[PDB]
Amino acid sequence: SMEQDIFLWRKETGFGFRILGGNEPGEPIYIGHIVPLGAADTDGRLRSGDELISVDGTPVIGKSHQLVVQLMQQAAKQGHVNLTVRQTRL
Repeated sequence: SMEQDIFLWRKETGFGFRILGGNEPGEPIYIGHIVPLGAADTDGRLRSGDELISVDGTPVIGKSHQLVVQLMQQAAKQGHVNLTVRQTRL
């Protein structure tokens, strides 16, 4: 894999992706379910299984999903997000 930045404008339906892991610090955080026809799906770049490493410049590596909860709460509020993910070369 390799690190990629993915900026998404929020839609009325949201960003359209779920998260897995980071249940405790040190447990890796991954992109889970991507909502069909949602913002992430339509953009096309984000994939389930991509490892999340930062949100809007804030590193989430080794951190709790609770930090991501906070970061995505703000991402909702501002109506956009910039995700750094490790992605599979296709």
